[PDB]
Amino acid sequence: PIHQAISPLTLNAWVKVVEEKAFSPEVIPMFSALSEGATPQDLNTMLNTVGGHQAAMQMLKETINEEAAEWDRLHMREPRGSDIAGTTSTLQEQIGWMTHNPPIPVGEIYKRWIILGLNKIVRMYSPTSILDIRQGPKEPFRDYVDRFYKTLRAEQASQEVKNWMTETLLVQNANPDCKTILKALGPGATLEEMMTACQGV
Amino acid sequence: PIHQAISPLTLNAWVKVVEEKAFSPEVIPMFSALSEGATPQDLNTMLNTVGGHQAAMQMLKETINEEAAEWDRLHMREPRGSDIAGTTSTLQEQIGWMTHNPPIPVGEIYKRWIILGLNKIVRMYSPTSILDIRQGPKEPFRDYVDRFYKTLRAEQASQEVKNWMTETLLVQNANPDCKTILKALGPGATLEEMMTACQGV
Amino acid sequence: PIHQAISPLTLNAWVKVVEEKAFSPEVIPMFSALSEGATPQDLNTMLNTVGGHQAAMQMLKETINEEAAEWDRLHMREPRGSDIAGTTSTLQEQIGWMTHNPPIPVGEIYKRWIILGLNKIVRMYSPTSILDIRQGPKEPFRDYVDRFYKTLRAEQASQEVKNWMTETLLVQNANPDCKTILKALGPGATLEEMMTACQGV
Amino acid sequence: PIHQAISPLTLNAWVKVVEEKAFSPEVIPMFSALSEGATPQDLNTMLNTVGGHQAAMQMLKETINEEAAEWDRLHMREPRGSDIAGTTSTLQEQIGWMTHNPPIPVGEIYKRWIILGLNKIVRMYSPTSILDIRQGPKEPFRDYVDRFYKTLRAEQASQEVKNWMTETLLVQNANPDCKTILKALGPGATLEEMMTACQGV
Amino acid sequence: PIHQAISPLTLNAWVKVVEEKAFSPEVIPMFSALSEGATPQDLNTMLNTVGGHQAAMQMLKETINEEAAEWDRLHMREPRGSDIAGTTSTLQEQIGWMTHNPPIPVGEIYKRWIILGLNKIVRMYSPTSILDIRQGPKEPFRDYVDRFYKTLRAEQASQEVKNWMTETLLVQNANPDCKTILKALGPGATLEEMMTACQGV
Amino acid sequence: PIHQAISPLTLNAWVKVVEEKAFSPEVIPMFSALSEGATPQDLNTMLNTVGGHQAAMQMLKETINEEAAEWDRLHMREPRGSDIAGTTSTLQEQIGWMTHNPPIPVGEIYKRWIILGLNKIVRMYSPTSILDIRQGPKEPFRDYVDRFYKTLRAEQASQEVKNWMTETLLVQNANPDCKTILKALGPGATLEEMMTACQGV
Repeated sequence: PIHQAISPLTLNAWVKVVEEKAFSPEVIPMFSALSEGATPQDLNTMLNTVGGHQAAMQMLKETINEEAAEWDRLHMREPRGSDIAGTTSTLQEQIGWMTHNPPIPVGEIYKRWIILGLNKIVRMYSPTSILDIRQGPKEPFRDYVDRFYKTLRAEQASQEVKNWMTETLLVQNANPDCKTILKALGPGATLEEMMTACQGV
Repeated sequence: PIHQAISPLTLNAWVKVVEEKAFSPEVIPMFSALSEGATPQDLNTMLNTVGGHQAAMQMLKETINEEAAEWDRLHMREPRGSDIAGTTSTLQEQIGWMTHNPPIPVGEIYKRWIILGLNKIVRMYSPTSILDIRQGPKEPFRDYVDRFYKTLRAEQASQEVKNWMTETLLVQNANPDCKTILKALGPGATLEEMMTACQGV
Repeated sequence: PIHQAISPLTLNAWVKVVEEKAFSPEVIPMFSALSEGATPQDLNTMLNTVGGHQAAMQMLKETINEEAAEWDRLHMREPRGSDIAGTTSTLQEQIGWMTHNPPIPVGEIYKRWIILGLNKIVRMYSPTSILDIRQGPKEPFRDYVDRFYKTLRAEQASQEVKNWMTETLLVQNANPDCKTILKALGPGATLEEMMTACQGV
Repeated sequence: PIHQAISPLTLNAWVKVVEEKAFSPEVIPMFSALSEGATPQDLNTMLNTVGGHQAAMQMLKETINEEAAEWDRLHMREPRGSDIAGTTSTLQEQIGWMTHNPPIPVGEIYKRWIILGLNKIVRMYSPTSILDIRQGPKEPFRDYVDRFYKTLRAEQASQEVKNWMTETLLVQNANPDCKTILKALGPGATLEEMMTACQGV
Repeated sequence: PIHQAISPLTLNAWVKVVEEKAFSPEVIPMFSALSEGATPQDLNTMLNTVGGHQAAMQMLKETINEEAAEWDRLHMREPRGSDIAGTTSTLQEQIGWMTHNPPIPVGEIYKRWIILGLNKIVRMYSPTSILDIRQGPKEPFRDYVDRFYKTLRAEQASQEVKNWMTETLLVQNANPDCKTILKALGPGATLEEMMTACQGV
Repeated sequence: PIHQAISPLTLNAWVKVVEEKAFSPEVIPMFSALSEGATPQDLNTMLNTVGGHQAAMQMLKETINEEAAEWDRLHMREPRGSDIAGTTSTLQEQIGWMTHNPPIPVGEIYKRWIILGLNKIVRMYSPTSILDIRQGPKEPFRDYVDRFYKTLRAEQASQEVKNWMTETLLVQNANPDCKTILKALGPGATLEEMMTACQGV
């Protein structure tokens, strides 16, 4: 990235993460950490290298096409949608644009589109919905909380709904004894206080 | 590549990929990502190192000979076919040509020929044809789509035929229940909509 | 860190340590050794990458919110709490602040907050309390001391209480024979003297 | 090589290749790719490090002696055979010669001699001769071609004989059905055409 | 060390050595080879990272306290004991002292103290004393010598006592036949002569 | 070496080779390839790190003492034996001597002494003598030659004796059939000719 060719120690890491972690919600920060300040011709190389999950990678290409069309409708030379995707642009043109004054972050825009696509694909790949997660009969409370939040991390929503869900839904799905202990704890109890009060059981 | 010798951490990676991934359609982007801005005398070293699959590597040499003959018929000194292949050229001559003003991308041309050869060899190595891929009796729809597109990726064709194949052939090979659900969904349904509507079954 | 992107050889190491060592008390120095002189936008990348233990990572985010609120109440432009956390700041603004004269160590402050959060989370994750650790019937004294101190390392307290605990509590929980040998050794005996006197048994 | 000492990441790779791949015909390009622009005092270090196969490495030393004697008979100071082999020369003398104007490629000459020796040793290590390779009763044609060419790669001969062997001998050793299909295909059929016509069986 | 942060490829190596080799007498040279010209704030990071063996690492801290107290009693600004240990000093102060003219080797002093502590801890961790090592009934003489010297390496003593022990004690503990052969060899026999004379048995 | 500290990627390689390869005759070139242009204070670090084989490493120290005494008897300031060994010299003095004009290769001398010691130790560690190596009843001739030369490599002797041994002793120990075939081949037969004539059996 920003010129020098992308090192094989990065492509192998990206391929290995996608192969092993599947599309768990932690793939998105890994993608944004591996490719920093990269031209679109590097994200394309980073995306085509993924061996399996071609059906879920075409869906990411559909999303790229939609965003490119929206930018093209909205709008050196003018950067159009097919130029942001890096499929109708030369390496010299992109590097000159990224080093121009003022610079146009074509790579940054493509990275943002990929992040949107990855958010949507991971959202679909979530196994089950939050309302289906229920506390087990004999299960440590730390395990239950660390499963509930892992499920909630995949879904994305506005802070008002999520804040309501974390505060109230969590205490609703507990077993009778844990529900009584949470109720006895009372309102305004932070997560640490809830877990440390109910850690004995 | 562009002068410095190619690092062993790249030859080992290229050999290991070809040995393990065989000629799955993801080998082509890996080849184009490992060797960037490389002289033809580096692609030759990257090709001879492949241990097995010598029959499919001679076919890549036949394709190189055909393309070299076509360029020689079409046409410092003049770059002929035997000079593009790097077998009748000196390292000093190639480096001088690649640093000359204007530069002649002899390495780029050889890389393009190898990409054409790799496309043809992978096309032959595809196990079965698209029309043979049929949905199973009890099989998740995501699995079926991610097998159908993996098979379709190997074949290369014009966008008009492929667009027709992806839109219509996919809905033709489904089982009666999935075919009914797809038909009830109606025209203009994108891939994400099809999969999310039929994900319940 | 301090500009250049964080190498993947560091993110993989941090993820692997947290995955394997869990939250044993040695994670805190590992975290402070991996990220030196790093902008807050690097600690965020280092924290989001952790796959599991999301419940214990949200608690670290609650602690970050509390510390950010306290700083905001206490107080280029003024660095507020949401700016220290790196969620409402640009990379250019942070780098300029960290290279400004005089420099404001926003990254250092965030690192200190994370260290406080990590201390609290590890303190909670300690399996059992010191008073529950008792010497076994037939157990080497070195093993007993190296289990007692490992348990005591997780708990953090003022030096006066800890000095009292190490000097007196250690000799209180021994078996009758080891208690007699420690008493025969007498006051002012350092740890090495205690272990080398009682190493025979 | 060209001054800096040879990195251990190269000696380990060379030792591991020779240990694992034995003397398969792909060792020669690996040797020519690992040591580029290297002084003779580096090839000697790269040759002595090989643990096993000392009998086949002495034969490479016999070949070096023969070539050195021929050069000595044929012919700063004059580079003689014992000087090309690097056993009677100082590092300063070799580096000065390799940086002199005009430079004498003593390292290149030694590398060429080693390549000749390696060609001869691999030729001897070939398991069986081409005429012994016969198509099996029930064997895929791709497997047969990829075994026939692997055997033919070890033997080295003039292009006229090899071209005759590849065109005619290949179609002679086939089974009756494959021989009939090849004959029905007719003259001028390239390797790809032969394999794709007979791939069905 | 001497400014740049310590690479993770060194902390992992140090942790892995201490975890695997335990406190065998070869840990001391490994510690002195990993950290060269390092500030005290790097040795502290290298010491806290050790996961297990906390009891034997507190003893190393007791030794550090003793040496720091002795230096403080013995004695920019004056470097006191709590300043040598790096717990009451800033990174800027230490770097300035280590780059000052004349430079004060605070890091070197801390390294020497750690070496003294490591010598003492390894001395305690030695399994058995030299006088307990006896030659077996049917045991190769090379094995016996290579066990005797490994035990003697852990103990540290003045050269006069050790020279007496190596010359005389070694020949005292042999079996009757080996004792007769050693006696027949006579005085002034070096170790190589003893082993090569008695290697037949 | 020549100033910068020795990388841990070299110490680990040296320790791993000595641990695995034991003292096979290929350890000597590995030692001379790992440490090039190194000060004596680096060879000492490279020697002390070896975990096992302390008996055979003390013998290398005895040899160092003998060579140091001989140099001291034979003879900035004068480099004496205890100064060549690096045990009574400062790093500044050695670096200044190695960068002085004219430079004194104290490191080179120590390296040569270690090579002499390693030759002697490997010579002792050879399992059996050449005269004990006999051809088996049913054994491939290549295997026999590659065992005979491996044994002969450990022993070091003048070229006149070794040339006599390779030419005549090799043909003396063969079985009757191979002895007849070698005799029928006649005088002046090189190793390759002998092996290729007798390779059929």
